[PDB]
Order: sequence, then C-alpha cells, then structure tokens
Amino acid sequence: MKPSEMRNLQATDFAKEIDARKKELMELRFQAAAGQLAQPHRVRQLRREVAQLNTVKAELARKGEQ
RNA sequence: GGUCAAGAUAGUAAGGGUCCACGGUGGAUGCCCUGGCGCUGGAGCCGAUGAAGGACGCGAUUACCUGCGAAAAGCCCCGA
Ligand SMILES: [Mg+2]
Ligand SMILES: [Mg+2]
Ligand SMILES: [Mg+2]
Ligand SMILES: [Mg+2]
Repeated sequence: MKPSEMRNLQATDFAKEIDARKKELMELRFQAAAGQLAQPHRVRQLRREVAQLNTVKAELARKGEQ
C-alpha cells in the first residue's frame, strides 16, 4: 500500500521488495509475449508499487537527514 | 375502274441539329464552425540545479499525436 506499509520498514527491505517486483514484472513479460496474459492490469499495478517504493526510500532518506 | 403516258408531291435518318424531360460529372452558391485576423489590455525573461530544440524509449494491443522519462499516458504530500 502507498503510504503506511512502506515507511514502517527498513531501507534494506526496500531493495528486496523492489527486486521481487522487478522479477514478477519480467515473468509477466514472458507470459504476455507468449500469451495470453489473463490479467494485464497487474503489470501496471506492479509498476506503480515499484515507483512508490523508490519514492518512499527517497523521501525517508532525505527526511532522516533533515 | 385497267394499261400506257405527262406532271406534281410524300415518308423512311447512318448520323446531326434546336427545345423538353430524367440522370451523371463537378464543386460554384447559401447556411454553419472546430480556424484565423487585427485592436485594446494584461504579462514578460529561460539556462551548468543542464535551457531553448531534439533522439531513443514508456502502452494488454501502439504506426501517428499527446503526456512522460528505466520511479517512464506517470510516483509523494497538501488544497479543492
Ligand atoms: Mg440510329
Ligand atoms: Mg513519440
Ligand atoms: Mg532510476
Ligand atoms: Mg489528494
């Protein structure tokens, strides 16, 4: 989830959540390219999550150096 | 009436012409606005914190355009 769930965790946990998300996105690319990709949306959704992650760990890393 | 004779005149149009009817072509005309034009008034700088302008990308499907920039038709908080 966008706000809550992210900030509560460590910047070393972010790297992990990122990585796993990357991997799922690639799985979905293989599937899609082979067909069918029953749930397209998930792709975009995962994308968003990645963004959120990198936003948070950015924000936080600069708020802990405020 | 019939034969002959002398004389005169008609219709048929292969194609054309004038007019009428009915179409085709074509895009004038009328109506319209999603686009412009001028005037007045406002507002007036951007850039090494990387500009103006681009290239290549980002889409479930994406060639063009728009928006964006590997956090890629978008991510965070605030306000409506
Ligand atoms: Mg004829
Ligand atoms: Mg383009
Ligand atoms: Mg990056
Ligand atoms: Mg909001």
